Amino acid sequence: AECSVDIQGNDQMQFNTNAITVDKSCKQFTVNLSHPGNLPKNVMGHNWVLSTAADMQGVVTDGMASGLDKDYLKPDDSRVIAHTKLIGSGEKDSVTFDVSKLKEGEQYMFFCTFPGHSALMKGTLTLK
Ligand SMILES: [Cu+2]
Ligand SMILES: [Cu+2]
Repeated sequence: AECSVDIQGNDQMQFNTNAITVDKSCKQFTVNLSHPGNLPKNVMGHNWVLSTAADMQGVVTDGMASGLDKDYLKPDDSRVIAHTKLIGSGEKDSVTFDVSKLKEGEQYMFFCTFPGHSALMKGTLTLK
């Protein structure tokens, strides 16, 4: 029972991971994000943000409007279950969250909120 995952975000707006499965036995779950690209976060910044598939659009829409200084997230957005900070080339970050915030059945989606990235930088997350 692996309660963690390592993910990368490159210069071609791609996550090296497309689907995450969170085992029910896990009390917590950790995501380790890295950036193997060459570009800084102001132009190729990446974060790993988690929400229900149904809230993704709103989170992305509102986050992109909040600007860089706010890490492309609406301050105190209740639709955000968990998230890493926005990173650039050479940087990294990790996030751990309570698995009790997830439920069976329901589809979750991880994505980057940097302007336009969510088109390709997204994946699925499920509690199974
Ligand atoms: Cu990004
Ligand atoms: Cu439980």
